[PDB]
Amino acid sequence: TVFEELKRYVGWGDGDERALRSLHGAAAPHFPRLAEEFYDRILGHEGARTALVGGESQVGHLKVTMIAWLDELLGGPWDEAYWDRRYRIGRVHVRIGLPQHYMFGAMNVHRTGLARLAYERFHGDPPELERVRNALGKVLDLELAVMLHTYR
Amino acid sequence: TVFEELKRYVGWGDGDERALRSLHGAAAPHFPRLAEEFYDRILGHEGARTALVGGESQVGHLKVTMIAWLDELLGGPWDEAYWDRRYRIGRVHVRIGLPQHYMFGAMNVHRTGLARLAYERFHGDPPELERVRNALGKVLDLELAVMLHTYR
Ligand code: HEM
Ligand code: HEM
Ligand SMILES: [C-]#N
Ligand SMILES: [C-]#N
Ligand SMILES: [Cl-]
Repeated sequence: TVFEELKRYVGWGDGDERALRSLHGAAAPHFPRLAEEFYDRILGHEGARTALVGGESQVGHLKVTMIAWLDELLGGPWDEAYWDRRYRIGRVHVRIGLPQHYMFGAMNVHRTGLARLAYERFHGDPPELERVRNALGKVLDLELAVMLHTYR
Repeated sequence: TVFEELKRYVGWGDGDERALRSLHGAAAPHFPRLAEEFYDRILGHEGARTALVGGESQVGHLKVTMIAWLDELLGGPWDEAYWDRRYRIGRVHVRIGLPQHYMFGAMNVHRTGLARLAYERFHGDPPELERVRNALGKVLDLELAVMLHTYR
């Protein structure tokens, strides 16, 4: 499978899983803010905003599901069940006809916010910041890999 | 096209371009190590390694073109001609039959190395680190977006 092959490629291990779970504790209180920044970016962008046409209640419901998505991202586990669920999430966006390039822009918003949260928490312990930064890069690149698999 | 719509989405500006140029000077002496790490990952991966059966000269030539790719990544400019060349690079990999998910694994190797060099150079100035780290995330995400466009 794509996730198994890529876990091997990127050197995914228990270290990455521990480091993400450490990040989860630091980041979870800020999930509402990360979701807010994510939708602010979609709604502020002329092309992306046209994908959201259910109004104020729609963004409210999407924030709830994105808080859950972030919780799973950093909490795991990152097993076949997890990745199977991520394929289904990719397919959702294929089916609504969302142009695939928006997935990269959107993931970059989370990448930027999560990287900042990692730095804020871990900068005083550089080797742990390195481990958390590295794990975060891997999980987000694997998420993209799996969600762009659904577009083919 | 995808670079222009996406550059607005991620907030690509002259600040990102200055940050990347500033990293270029610090990172460039380490490009050969980054390239070593990149090819060692391919050669150590059961699926990906089969793409490199052209011998020591193929790997040697690829290292040269990767050092150049990296120099362009951080030095720029990031103009129409740059992105047109990135499109052609993407198509090379489509033409040779490389599975698209390997592009994510391979980009992660560079992401991890480049993020480490950014920290090494800029950790004494946390606001500049933030700018450099943000710009690095954006350019790599844009690179993946363009590469994956060629696979469509
Ligand atoms: C990193 C990028 C993204 C992630 C992680 C993400 C995550 C999700 C999740 C978890 C769902 C719910 C799927 C379910 O029902 O189980 C969903 C649905 C949706 N997402 Fe996203 N999403 C992303 C990008 C985007 C973008 C860029 C847009 C629009 C600009 C978008 C618009 C939507 C819409 C409209 C739905 C609801 C679809 C429907 O059922 O009508 N998403 N997303
Ligand atoms: C971030 C990911 C990657 C980047 C930035 C990259 C970059 C490049 C560049 C700049 C070239 C030269 C293009 C040209 O001569 O016109 C190229 C060619 C090539 N790449 Fe990659 N590459 C990536 C991923 C991969 C992976 C994962 C593999 C194999 C596992 C691979 C195997 C090759 C091969 C075999 C060629 C030569 C094709 C030929 O014979 O003409 N590349 N790549
Ligand atoms: C999409 N939330
Ligand atoms: C391609 N190295
Ligand atoms: Cl950092």
